[PDB]
Amino acid sequence: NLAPLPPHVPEHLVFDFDMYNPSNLSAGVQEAWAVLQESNVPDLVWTRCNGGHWIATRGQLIREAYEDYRHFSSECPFIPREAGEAYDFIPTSMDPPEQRQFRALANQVVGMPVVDKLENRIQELACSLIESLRPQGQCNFTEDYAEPFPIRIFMLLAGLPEEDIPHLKYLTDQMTRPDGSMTFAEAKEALYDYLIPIIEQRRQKPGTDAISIVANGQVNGRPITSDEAKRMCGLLLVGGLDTVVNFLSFSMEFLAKSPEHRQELIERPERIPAACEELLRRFSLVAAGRILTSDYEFHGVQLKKGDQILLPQMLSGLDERENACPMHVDFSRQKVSHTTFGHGSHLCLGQHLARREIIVTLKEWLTRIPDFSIAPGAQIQHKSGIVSGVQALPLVWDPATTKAV
Ligand code: HEM
Ligand SMILES: CC1(C)[C@@H]2CC[C@@]1(C)C(=O)C2
Ligand SMILES: [K+]
Repeated sequence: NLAPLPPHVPEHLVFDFDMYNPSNLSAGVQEAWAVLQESNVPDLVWTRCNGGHWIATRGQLIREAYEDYRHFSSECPFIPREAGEAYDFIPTSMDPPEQRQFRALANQVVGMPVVDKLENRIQELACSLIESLRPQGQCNFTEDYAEPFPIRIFMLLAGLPEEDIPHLKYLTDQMTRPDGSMTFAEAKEALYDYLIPIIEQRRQKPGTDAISIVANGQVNGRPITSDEAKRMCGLLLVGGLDTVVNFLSFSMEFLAKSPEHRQELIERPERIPAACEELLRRFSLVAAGRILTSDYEFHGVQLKKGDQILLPQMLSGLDERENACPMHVDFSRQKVSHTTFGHGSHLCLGQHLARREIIVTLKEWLTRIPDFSIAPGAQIQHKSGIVSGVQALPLVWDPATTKAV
């Protein structure tokens, strides 16, 4: 369970936080992680859980370390070590300088130009899914919307059949919130087993889908290899199937529990983009990290080459030193500070797609189902990992209070 303490780590920095099962999980996952920001907890701690690793607990350190790729490398970006070692996606397992040439290609398939004209289809799917639920007066939000909306958009973009979703979603989840049945390496290899033949098919016969574009792409003017294409497409699948999917459920759970915030967005719909940003701060959900490239003293702590450091994207915006009353949701917050989409050279490329999906969801849901609540007697359970989420979100409403557009 707890790994032996390395010789260079002092006892007074030991805080045995378990990122895959944090002790305060029942309070909400963000709340469970925020225990690391109680006043008695140092800026940088060592946990003996999950093989042993550092955790930066404050936005200042998280930001600094994400900027300093020379000391803090993306070569091994996940805890536990076996996962970070097996992780070879592109561009996320690379540091500058080599990383950068791959970002332009990834931008061609998930960047703003692609969003801007997926626009209509995103809007259409949100409206159709929500209208189908509306007269029922209930739904299981995770399965009925949070999954199918972003995942079907991604499968469309990638030119992949919707009947492949259960398999691909299972595999993706083993990389972020493993159930124990597969190691990271096994889940990754299964994803590659799916992708390799499709990549060769689309290098032989190119389409207009994201996989064809990556597979036939150029990287700073030279052809991408089949291997590189596979390593990029693996990442695109995880972003498509396990990011927005979880975030929408945190947001909708909050709106179900806060009628005042629902009413604010109904009355002042122009605030929806700002609300999206504030929700991205409050219900931030990613916790990746880096590996030390050399011995390095950082904020008075001796780190050794090979040490892993968890740098939770989630924590920066929850830090009271970045945002006053950080657990409070304020759509009028003037400077919404967060690192929800990362920081430094690996800033999320999917963020424009994510914001569109969020904003469309908020607008189109509140237009049709302005009044809803958590199902009677339900206690909402979160789950923690590289990406955190919501296990189930049963919602109810009176259909008489809804509106078919
Ligand atoms: C709420 C939704 C999302 C969040 C919170 C999120 C978060 C992040 C974070 C924290 C990173 C940086 C990881 C690191 O520094 O090691 C990242 C990178 C990336 N994300 Fe997102 N992501 C989201 C949605 C998406 C989607 C929908 C896609 C595409 C379908 C996507 C594609 C990417 C790509 C390609 C990178 C790699 C950038 C690089 O390594 O240079 N993301 N994301
Ligand atoms: C940390 C991430 C959210 C980012 C996009 C998908 C993800 C799980 C990665 O492997 C990089
Ligand atoms: K690796």
